[PDB]
Amino acid sequence: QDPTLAQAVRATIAKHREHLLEFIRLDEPAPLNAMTLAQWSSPNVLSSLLAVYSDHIYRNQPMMIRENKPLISLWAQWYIGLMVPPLMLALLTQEKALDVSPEHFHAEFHETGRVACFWVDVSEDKNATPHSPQHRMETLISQALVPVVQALEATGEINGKLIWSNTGYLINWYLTEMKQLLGEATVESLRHALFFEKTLTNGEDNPLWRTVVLRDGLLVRRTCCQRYRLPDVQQCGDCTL
Ligand code: FES
Repeated sequence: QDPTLAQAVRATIAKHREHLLEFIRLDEPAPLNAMTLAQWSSPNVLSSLLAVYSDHIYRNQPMMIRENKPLISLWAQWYIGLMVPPLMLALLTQEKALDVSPEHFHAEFHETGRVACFWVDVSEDKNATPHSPQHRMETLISQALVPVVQALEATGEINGKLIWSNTGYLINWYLTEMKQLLGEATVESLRHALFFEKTLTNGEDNPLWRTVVLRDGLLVRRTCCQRYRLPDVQQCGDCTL
């Protein structure tokens, strides 16, 4: 008997990046409290999640004026930082394409208000299985990540560009970390397409354009995630500063 897409993806990650399985569940039932983008993006629900995360980050600074912009940036770094790595691995090293529509992703949120684990109902994206690596990453961008940035941009407390900036850095970080796995051809192709092309293959704007730039012949982030502005949160080791 042949594996399901869920068992296939799960095997591929156990093979190459076993640690990523801590934050993703494939074709397992989601807990009651878990929510899809549609659910947690509701202004009342999302404002409650961010309130909890605010109290946590400022738990030792109840007098300090709070900066919602670096706060949401960090909340989103959690969300996108936990969701994307296993999806880059699945989409870039699987014959069949996993469907990444946000409605298949039930997010279980940590007690601190940030996301903790993603519970996925796995189905094939038969439209995107014939797609190359570039068009599979464009699909991740268009279907999985744009809705998320738009949900947070709707709070009126952060501009999308900062989130895209941190996402571009993240994606580039894992391409380099996965470079022996993916090969020089696919790495160079994706870097150019994702970071040095103003437009997507479908004409629309590429929101990852110039989120990483060339300085001394190596790819570094162009924009700071601003997490240093939060109390008891450390400046990133590869900050623009
Ligand atoms: S890049 Fe994170 S603090 Fe600057």
